[PDB]
Amino acid sequence: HLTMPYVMPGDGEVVGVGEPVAIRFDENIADRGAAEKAIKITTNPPVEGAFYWLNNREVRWRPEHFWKPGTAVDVAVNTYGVDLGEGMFGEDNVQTHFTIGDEVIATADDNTKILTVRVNGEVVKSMPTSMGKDSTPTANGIYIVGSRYKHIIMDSSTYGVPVNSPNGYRTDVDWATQISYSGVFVHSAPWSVGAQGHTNTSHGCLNVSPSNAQWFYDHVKRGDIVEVVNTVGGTLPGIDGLGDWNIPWDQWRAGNAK
Repeated sequence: HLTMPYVMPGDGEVVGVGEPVAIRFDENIADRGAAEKAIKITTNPPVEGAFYWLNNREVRWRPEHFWKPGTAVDVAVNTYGVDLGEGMFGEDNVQTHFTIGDEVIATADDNTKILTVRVNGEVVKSMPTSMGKDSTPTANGIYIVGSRYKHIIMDSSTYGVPVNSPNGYRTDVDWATQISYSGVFVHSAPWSVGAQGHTNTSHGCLNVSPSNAQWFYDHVKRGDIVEVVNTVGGTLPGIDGLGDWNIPWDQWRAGNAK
């Protein structure tokens, strides 16, 4: 009858200007209202924010606009003794403190096939890219940078596409930075260096050169932003997991506490 909340980002972490507060419970939350009420978020400098639920176990909090660099955020999840619906109570209280680093926004424009990385508004890298081919396009929208891996395999069956099927793959990649839960990454793609900056050839991933992918791995952090524009795809869903900013503020603010 007890649920434990888990908070992200981590205590003491430095994250980019797109990082939402995430509170995930290990059980379904029958009373979203009570859960929201038990969560106290303080910012310095102070900024307005609001809760939106991604699913029945995880709520997000963010401002209307990207964080200001240098902002300190304090999260207190006070669920001990709170009925979070239908006799489910907090196992414990949780606190986290984190801070916002530099503004890092990397824009991938399908018209130019360049991923340009801007730090506090200035261009620091211009990276030729090859994005999703027309039949398997990269969605447009604002993606929040998640985890990074020096080497992993991306396997399409994770996303319900069989490896043996036309859009299927089971691909070893170096220097992979995850930017959607739907399985978009920025990663090293020696195999598309010819096409980078010219033609889209991937299943959705942002292919860049090995040196550029390594740079991105080394310099871009959780919470930084990749914005994709002008592709033939749709828009990354607001409830992707890293797609929070694609929900307009009016709708986000209104919430879904129901």
